[PDB]
Amino acid sequence: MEILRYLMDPDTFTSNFNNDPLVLRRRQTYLCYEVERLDNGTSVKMDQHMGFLCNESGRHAELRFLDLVPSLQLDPAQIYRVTWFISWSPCFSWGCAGEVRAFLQENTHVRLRIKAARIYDYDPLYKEALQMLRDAGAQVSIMTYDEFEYCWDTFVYRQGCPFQPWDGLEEHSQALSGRLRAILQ
Ligand SMILES: [Zn+2]
Repeated sequence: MEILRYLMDPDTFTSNFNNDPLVLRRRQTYLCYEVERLDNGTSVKMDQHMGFLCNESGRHAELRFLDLVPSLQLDPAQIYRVTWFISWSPCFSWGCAGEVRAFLQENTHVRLRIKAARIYDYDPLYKEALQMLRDAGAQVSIMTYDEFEYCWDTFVYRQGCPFQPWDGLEEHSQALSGRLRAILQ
């Protein structure tokens, strides 16, 4: 879904990206993506390569992004930074980490930056997933206030309304980042 055509409902964003542990949004993932062409030491933003995806009929959003990479028309002679703002860290047991790993092996012109709102520890191999992504070249981190507000401002039908932080955004982000950094050693 291209933000040029459709922006995300605000409550869809809040419901899915809130990082409070006691709220349980296990059913869905929202993956906001953007692309930049790394040109000789500079980032060239590609405004049309921006959108968001959710799981659809059992197909995880991470696989659906890989599905559309061909339509992005990336030049394999160039270099690109793909950034994911994703509500859940990619999974291992349903294939996302392996598929993303394979994509990065055979698409070396792409560098993946994954910023996750929450760790998907419902997957018993969530740690194996994070390590496989790191070992594949992806830089994985936890979203902070800065990332949440950027996604609000970029991907949401907010109508000039500024980002309204949920309670404890900062505390949960710190704890999640400490967990992630420990996992990735
Ligand atoms: Zn998955």
